[PDB]
Amino acid sequence: MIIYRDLISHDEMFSDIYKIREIADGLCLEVEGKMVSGGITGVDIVMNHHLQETSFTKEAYKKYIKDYMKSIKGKLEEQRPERVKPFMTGAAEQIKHILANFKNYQFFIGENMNPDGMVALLDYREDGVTPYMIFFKDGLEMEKCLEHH
Amino acid sequence: MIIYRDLISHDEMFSDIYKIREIADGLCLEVEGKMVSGGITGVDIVMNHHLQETSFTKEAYKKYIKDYMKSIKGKLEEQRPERVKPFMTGAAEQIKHILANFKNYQFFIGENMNPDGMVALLDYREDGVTPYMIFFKDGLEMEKCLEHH
Repeated sequence: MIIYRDLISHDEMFSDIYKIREIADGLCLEVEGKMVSGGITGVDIVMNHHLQETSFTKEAYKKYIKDYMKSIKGKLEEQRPERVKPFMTGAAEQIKHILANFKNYQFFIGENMNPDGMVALLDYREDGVTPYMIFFKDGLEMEKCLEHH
Repeated sequence: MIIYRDLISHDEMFSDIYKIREIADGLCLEVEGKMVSGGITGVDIVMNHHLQETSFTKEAYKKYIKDYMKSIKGKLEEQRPERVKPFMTGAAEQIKHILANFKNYQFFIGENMNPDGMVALLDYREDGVTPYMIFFKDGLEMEKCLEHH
């Protein structure tokens, strides 16, 4: 299995039990979930990794995402400088889209709700039933769990 | 995350995203799943780890489980001899129950369908909707995936 963790908060965000693909020129990972009927109707990604639904006002989100982008920029400068300009430019466009469509998404954070961690988006496919979630790829750290005996 | 793999086949059987408890005096792990409606109705454990439904006749199963018990006994003799008698005695009782209730379970094997690997059982809770699966604990190997940076 491969575990995808929030770079900043260390919370596990998802794993490769889901269909995953890169979107937005490598800026984002799209993670397709399943609707669960057993117990309480919900999105398996959210239940499985204990993601917490969150809310905020646009002014709060603007303050948060500016600091988040700074944190990721500093990590990319230190470790992968070739990603700094694509991330800053691509993320700015994604963030403008989010703010223009703000009431149309649900927002989730890792189980431990660290304010400096990543906020992920939940949307549904055009079939109205299939959920999927969007994450900043530069804000994730992979752990490969392949029988490190 | 913690990954539970078939000792013998190496296939991943489940992980600790599910509710897990020990049953039958430590002989078995019980793994509670969720029903999934998105796409094709099924049990998330089965879909997530690509478990394969299997069938057989009682005579085939009797031949298989006798060899499987031998394989696990040999592993316990070599590595955990204090488990040999509890496993052989406890498994014999579980197997008699399975054979007496043979048409009432669904049987699953790991993704790669190794004939020497573990066969897991799928049942439903008394609510008729909540699935759960039963595995021999002595036939599993844990991998702890906890940020081995």
